[PDB]
This record gives sequence, C-alpha cells and structure tokens, in this order.
Amino acid sequence: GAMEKPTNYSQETIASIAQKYQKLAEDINKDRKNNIADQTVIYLLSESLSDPDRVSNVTVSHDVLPNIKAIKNSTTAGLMQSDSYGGGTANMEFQTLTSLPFYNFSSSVSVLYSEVFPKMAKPHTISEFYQGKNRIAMHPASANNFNRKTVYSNLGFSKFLALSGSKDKFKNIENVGLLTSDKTVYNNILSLINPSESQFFSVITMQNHIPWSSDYPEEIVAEGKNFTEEENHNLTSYARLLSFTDKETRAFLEKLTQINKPITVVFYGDHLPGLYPDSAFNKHIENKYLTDYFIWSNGTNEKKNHPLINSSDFTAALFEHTDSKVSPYYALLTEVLNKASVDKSPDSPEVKAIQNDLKNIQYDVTIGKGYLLKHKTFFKI
Ligand SMILES: O=P(O)(O)OC[C@@H](O)CO
Ligand SMILES: [Ca+2]
Ligand SMILES: [Mn+2]
Repeated sequence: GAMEKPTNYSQETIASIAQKYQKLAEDINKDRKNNIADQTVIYLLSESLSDPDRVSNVTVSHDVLPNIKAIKNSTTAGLMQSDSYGGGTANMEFQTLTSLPFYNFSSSVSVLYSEVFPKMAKPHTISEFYQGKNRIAMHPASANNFNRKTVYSNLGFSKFLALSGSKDKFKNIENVGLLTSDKTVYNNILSLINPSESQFFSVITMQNHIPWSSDYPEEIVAEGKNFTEEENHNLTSYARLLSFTDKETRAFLEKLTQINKPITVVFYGDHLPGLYPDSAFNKHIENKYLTDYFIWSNGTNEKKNHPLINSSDFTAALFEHTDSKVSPYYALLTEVLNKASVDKSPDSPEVKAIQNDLKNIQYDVTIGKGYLLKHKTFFKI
C-alpha cells in the first residue's frame, strides 16, 4: 500500500483530532494578526542548490553563496532535510504544497505526484487560499515532467509557464550554463506580479540541473579530496553556476522590495547535486541531505528559530513568519513544525503523539475513508 493505516484510525479518532485542533487554532489565532490571503507568496524551488561549504572534503576558491548566506542571516532560515540525493525534485515540491511528509508514506512510493496525488479526493494546498486566476506555476522544461501539468490543472491554476507542453511560455529566454537561467525565471516572475491581486507562485528552476557546464567566472575553481578530473570539473562547473544564482537571487529580492504589496518568498534547494561521492562528506554523512532554505518577506522580517526543518514544514513556518491566522489543519502542522519534526527524537512520547495525529489525517486524505469531508472547518481559517 501507499501508506500504513494507523492502528487507531476510525471516524471517532478523526473527530477527536478535528475538535482538538479546532480549539488550538482558535488559541493560536488570538495572537496571529494577519491573513495569509493578504500577501503574495512565492514557493521557489532552487534546483540542486546547496552550499558546498558543508561538504567536508570540498575546497572552493571563493564563497559562491555570499548573498544568500546574508539573506539567511536577516530572516527565518536554516537547513532543510531532503528525502533524496541528486533527484526527487517533484517529491519535495509535493510536500511543500500539501505539507504531508514523505517520511510517513510507504517506501514503495517513487513519485508522489503520480502515485498519491491522483488518489486524493480533494487535495488541500497553500494555493487554495488564493483565487484560481491568481495561481501561477513556472518550470523551464516540459509541463508533463513528473505529471506536473495534471497536478496544477487539478489545483485550479490559471497559468503554467513551461518550455513545452502548455499554452504559457517564458519570455526573453536566456541560458546560463546549458539550461534556462535563474535570471530568466526571476524576471518572468516579476513581469507577472500584480500588486492589485494576492497571488501564489509555484516555481521550479532548471539552471543548476545536471549536466553542469560553465567556463566563467574563471577565477572560481573547486576540488574534492581524491576526486577524479571529471568530478572536479562538475564541481567547478556547479560552483560557478551557483555564483550566478547567488547574485540573481539577491537582485530578485531587491526588486520585490520596490513593489507595493506584501510578498513572502519560500526559497529552498530540493536536494544536493549528484556530483559528490560519499567520501566527500567524511565524518558528517548527514550533510548529504541538508540543503539551504529561507523565508523572506519584502518588508520587515522576523527570524524564527528553525535551524532544521522538513520540506513539509514550510507552510506552517510561512504562517508563523507572517503572523497569519491558521486553520485547524495548519494548527496541527504548527505543532509538528515546533515539536515533532525531523529535528526531534523519533522516540519522544510527545513526538509520537503529534505524529499519530498527523498520520491519521494524512491517511484519511490520501487512501483513507475521507472522514474529514464531514468536518467542514478543518481546512478553513
Ligand atoms: O532533479 P530532478 O528530480 O531530475 O527534477 C527535474 C525536474 O524538475 C524536471 O521537470
Ligand atoms: Ca503573533
Ligand atoms: Mn532536483
């Protein structure tokens, strides 16, 4: 099966969970000031972006993420735990939108968009708080890769910019490396931002996707202990491409500050590039699955303490960072973010209890009975 049924799964257990977090949402909202629908949100999946400084046996001549590191110091930011290495982009993407963690599904599941999403009766995502005409997706490749076209059509999106497979195209396409530049993606985002509307962007870049090729900037060179010439060349090409994304990301956020609209960006690398051998990590193999993330608004920014979170925790962290009122569903996800996520012990009794609540909800909305359809406020603010 796609997911194990909790031992206590039943209509009454779902009822107990709905009521419990209905009241917790009320308490949380007594201190949440804003509404998520008042701000434009941008989920920016930065393909293969991860600071090589965390790879122990790697040496780079220059810091290739100086600007992004400065952004991380100014706002809520830290490390994201990835579920795969060198691939799995769409699986992280699914988790950001639904907030349903991959680690609760079965290992037999390969692509969540193909095996789980189609079986969900009414999938709830962050984009449902926005009007269909204001939901926008972007990816410089085939819209049908990993079944994205079907996902974003079923989610009521009005646009899906893609190099092929959809009516919506990118403008002024330029290549940095072999593939479409992040600059092109960023500028196409800006051209679509409508200050008169609250919008939701789901973006998946391609510039830093394998294969990596770049001869500039020449001064940036990188090597790893006992690497082959090919491995050193791929690392060098990747490090050079990161330096461009770093500068372009800074300029992108700068432009967002000049727009008269509250805008928040959830920026993250989906996984490390598949160019490092396991030896490169030495004493810290955990760094094989730790990418960079930040949650940045175009106005004033708090800095919540979340040094290590999952891709499924982003929405709950978004609501917290923007002090937005939550629904009973996101009240549960706020307890997971703070008390029962990947940074906590899986043997803690509190982590188990909160995870049991999540597993019952997660099972109910995927391949379960759908008891939550009768709890009509569980997903509403
Ligand atoms: O890194 P991967 O898993 O190949 O993702 C690529 C995908 O974004 C192409 O549409
Ligand atoms: Ca508050
Ligand atoms: Mn990827």
